Amino acid sequence: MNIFEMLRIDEGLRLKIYKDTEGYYTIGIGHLLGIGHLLTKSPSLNAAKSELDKAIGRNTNGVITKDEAEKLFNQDVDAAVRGILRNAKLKPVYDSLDAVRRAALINMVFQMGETGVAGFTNSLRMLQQKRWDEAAVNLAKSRWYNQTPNRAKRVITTFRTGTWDAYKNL
Repeated sequence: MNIFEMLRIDEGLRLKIYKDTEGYYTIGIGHLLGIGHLLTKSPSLNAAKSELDKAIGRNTNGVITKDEAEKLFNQDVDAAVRGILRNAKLKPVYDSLDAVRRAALINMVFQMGETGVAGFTNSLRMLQQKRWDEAAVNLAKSRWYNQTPNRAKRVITTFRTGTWDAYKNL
């Protein structure tokens, strides 16, 4: 399996462009549209679907497919990797983590941004030392584990086992 199925379950693949509440167009897996020349609002549905169209290469009026949504995640997935690598706190940890454990990380990043993750200081210090079990335990004494227990459990199982067990049937 991969990170894409992972996040799909952990957040969700929306197939139809929905103009966020605050002011913003998302689609697929939280892939917003409009990020450009450092200005975040698309200025409409119509540039919304065009930017979207271009990405893809077809005339979706604001509707793509799951595969379509996938060739964007991985694109955002790499995009993220690019921010961590610039981040002195996460990078050293991320370097050492094996693929599965990387995804696990990347996963918290999609959910709370590099600072949030960068806040789990010793939990981080643990995964770098490869004291899985403890990192785990440590990760669950957070508001996070509490804010969202289910998603938290999965990610932490993934971090602790480095295997994909948690998603075995979703």
